[PDB]
Amino acid sequence: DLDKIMTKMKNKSVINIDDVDDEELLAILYTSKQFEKILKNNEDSKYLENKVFCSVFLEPSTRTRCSFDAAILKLGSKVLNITDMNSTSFYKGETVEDAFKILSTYVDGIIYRDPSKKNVDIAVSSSSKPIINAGNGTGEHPTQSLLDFYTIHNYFPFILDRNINKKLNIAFVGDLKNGRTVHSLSKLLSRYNVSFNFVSCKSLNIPKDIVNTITYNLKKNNFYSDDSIKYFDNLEEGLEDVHIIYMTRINAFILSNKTLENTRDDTKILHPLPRVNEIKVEVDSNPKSVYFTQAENGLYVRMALLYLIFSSTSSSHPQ
Amino acid sequence: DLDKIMTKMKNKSVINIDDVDDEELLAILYTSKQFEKILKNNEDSKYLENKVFCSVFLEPSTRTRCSFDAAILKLGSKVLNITDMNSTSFYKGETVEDAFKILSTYVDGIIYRDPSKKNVDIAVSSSSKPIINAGNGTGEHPTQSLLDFYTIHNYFPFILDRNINKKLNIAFVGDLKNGRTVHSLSKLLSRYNVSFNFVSCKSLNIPKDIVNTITYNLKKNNFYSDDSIKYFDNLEEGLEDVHIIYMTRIQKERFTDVDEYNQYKNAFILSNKTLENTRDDTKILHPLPRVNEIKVEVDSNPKSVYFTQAENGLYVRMALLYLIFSSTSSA
Amino acid sequence: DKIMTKMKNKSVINIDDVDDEELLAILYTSKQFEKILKNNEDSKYLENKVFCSVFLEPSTRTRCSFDAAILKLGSKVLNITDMNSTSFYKGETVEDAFKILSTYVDGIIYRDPSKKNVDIAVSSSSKPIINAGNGTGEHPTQSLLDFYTIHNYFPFILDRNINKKLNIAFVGDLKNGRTVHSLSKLLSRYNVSFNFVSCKSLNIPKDIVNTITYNLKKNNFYSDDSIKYFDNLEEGLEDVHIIYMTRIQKERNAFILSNKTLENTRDDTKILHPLPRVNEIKVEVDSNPKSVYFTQAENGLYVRMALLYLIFSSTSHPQF
Ligand SMILES: CC(C)(C)OC(=O)Nc1sc(-c2ccccc2)cc1C(=O)NCCO
Repeated sequence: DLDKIMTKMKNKSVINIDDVDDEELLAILYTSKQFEKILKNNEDSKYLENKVFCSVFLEPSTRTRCSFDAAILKLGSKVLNITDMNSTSFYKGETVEDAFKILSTYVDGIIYRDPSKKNVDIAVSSSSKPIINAGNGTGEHPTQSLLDFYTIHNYFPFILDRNINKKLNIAFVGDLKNGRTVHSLSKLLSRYNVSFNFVSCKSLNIPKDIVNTITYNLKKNNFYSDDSIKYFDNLEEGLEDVHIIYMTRINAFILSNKTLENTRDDTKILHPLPRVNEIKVEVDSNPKSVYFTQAENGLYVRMALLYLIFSSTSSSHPQ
Repeated sequence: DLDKIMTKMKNKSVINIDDVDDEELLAILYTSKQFEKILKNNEDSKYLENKVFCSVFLEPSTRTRCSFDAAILKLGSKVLNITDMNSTSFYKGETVEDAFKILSTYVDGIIYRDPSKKNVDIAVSSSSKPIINAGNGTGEHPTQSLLDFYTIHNYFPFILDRNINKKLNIAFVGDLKNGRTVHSLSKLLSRYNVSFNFVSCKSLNIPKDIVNTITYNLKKNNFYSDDSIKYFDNLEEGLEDVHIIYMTRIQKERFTDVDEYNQYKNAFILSNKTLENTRDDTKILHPLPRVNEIKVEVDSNPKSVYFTQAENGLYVRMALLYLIFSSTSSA
Repeated sequence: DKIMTKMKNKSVINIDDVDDEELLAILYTSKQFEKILKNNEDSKYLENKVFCSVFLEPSTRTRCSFDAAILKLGSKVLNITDMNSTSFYKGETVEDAFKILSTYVDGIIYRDPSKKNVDIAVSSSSKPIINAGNGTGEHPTQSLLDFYTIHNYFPFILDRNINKKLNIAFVGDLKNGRTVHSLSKLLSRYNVSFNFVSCKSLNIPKDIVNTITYNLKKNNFYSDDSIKYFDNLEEGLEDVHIIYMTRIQKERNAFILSNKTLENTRDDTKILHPLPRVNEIKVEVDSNPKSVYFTQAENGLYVRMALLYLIFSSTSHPQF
């Protein structure tokens, strides 16, 4: 019931993927799809005009910031930017609480990226306007989790069915210790009938805190077993019967056409990007690779999220 | 008569607060109030669409620039920004006169902030388009003066009456030497029936050039007396029978070194304790940011309005853009 | 409308990417925008588009020019700015960066001192790119607005009439002035004669004289009065319809234009300069009705709007 769920999402801050429930995730995935088709058919997309937002990027994060700016502009709204700056030069004197209390009186909402853990939680306390977390230094990056999930759902829409018979399996590969992109998606995936293969070098294993959240969430839905989670130190074994391969950022695990010879027919490769050697150019040509569609889907998910939070009357729903 | 006054203000450059006369101040205050209500009642605010402005900020001044950006965008216009730059890296050796002659052919108006005194005066000579000064070195910051005045007028609308019997008293507290925010507002307030209490440390007293402008302006309106201006070095006396307390910034970079800053940054800290012996109706202003001047405890105190003040900048900057750039007689 | 259909989704990198018919559409459209704007008419002929402006060197005048064009057409733009090749491309391939960026937006305005980077950007981008300047000297929009200016005062450059020939003096640093090279290339397609005025070790490169010579021959306009070389203004500024003065960049004077040095030029001569100036042209000359370097800079808005409109329209033509 889009309209029940829209009323509930109106003026919601999105900081953590756990701020988004079952019903909300469904509206986001249904709305993101409507924006994918509207844009792909070159139709009018101005479903959120008359908003003025502030984008605050206190670390270099060009790809994410351009993603949000494009979302806002394609919806027909305007944005004022703070950019190419850091915590100390932005907040010259000033308490984060004063800066957000004032900033939030000029605009309808704020997109905030800040390496500081604390600063985003203060910004939410202090802001009279909704804030969307664009990434901080606890690894909260909800929009990346949501667009990772949207990608996977398009190839395997039975993840949403919670079907004891239809289980999805995924390999996370590379640096699982620091890959906060893995942690955030794991958290979201484990809400569903999903199995995990953690492929790493020893001193970059998945943290225990994360194994525990997966284990807790799989048990809540009666999908936990001894084949819920498995750990490999090599691709050959690790890439076995997996519907998704998700490669992390920063040798041990370079994806090549050779190393994809014994994967499922239907397997799809994700990567939050940028890459460096993790995935060889040769793989871009391989029909299993979808990391570029994934990045593209960021636009449709960020538009859907802005639409669902900031729409006023909302009557003329996306079609 | 907003129609007569709007025709007169169309294409006006606003550089100093003395560019703004009686009638114009009234239009600005009346228009700013209309934008306060429009925004507070979630109505359409796109009263100035199809304009394209350049915002040129050649010093870090993020809060003022965001204020102007929001004003322009909420009016339904567009803006190209120059930002995170300084005079020499922008001009790369080109005359300010050539740069503004060219820039002003691409856009409808320019918002200009530059620490250089001279640069803004030249920009106005050379520009074929109206300029709003968003702050320069000489202390001219007309939009801060206008939003300071708008705030005060909302709580004490009899400043506008020039009634011999209804007089407003204001304490400016802190750094009155370098607080160019005090000098600009003093200049505007003294046009009216106002009395001043300058509260400072000795080596941060108000300059005499400013006392003389106040004195001259109060005489012109037959409001001068020897209780027009009083000087205190302490809050107890200084905050006595005053309708407004205006607290200034303490800016470390106006001080020979760190040691001079600290010996003055905590001379006058406003607390709930130090507001015991003020009028019931007194209101606290601060152009912000604060650092210690005002204890968080005071934010909860109904006398504090420094956050409303900051908020009012959006309404005053929208009003001023609308009055200068709109092509038509409407509201 | 024939020419617009053909230009739709074109990348413009080099002035040689623009042909006879395309140059005519650009000149006709740029004039439509000049009149619309000068008469304060609605100019929103390209709404609902979203561009990315990527400027990986400080180039304020050109960047603001394109941003103003995009906004006056009624479209939106997200800016990357005050960044320099290595800090953008944190360590990422130019090909990945453009493959992704081009999925968010309708078109990209790209300035980058790297030669290579712009060519990679065009290979990788699923969207049209307009080159706003690179470090081979390609700057098509500057050539287009230089040509538009000249055409306004001497519209017989377009006629290719053996009897109506235009003569132009390029003055200053002809070696490095890649603004001269780009315009020379475009002018020589027409019935034009060239006077290169310089100090010896800043003469025009031979590669450029050869392109002029080739293009004049192709149209049967070449002769031994096609190109002439002076080391002084007196001779060099002889019977020339256009004087184009160059920048002198001290990272790499002899010819100051004054009212004195313009006394024995044609009555109809017009002075261009891509700007900024320093001493090349005395402020006294601004008052002289021959000077048009400020109209030239102004015409950048009309030409950049025309070019955006001709490429990005997907759809009542621009009228007065
Ligand atoms: C209100 C008044 C003080 C009169 O004007 C401004 O808004 N101008 C200024 S300058 C400034 C500042 C802060 C610390 C160190 C140096 C300069 C604060 C702001 C500002 O706008 N924000 C700067 C945020 O980085």
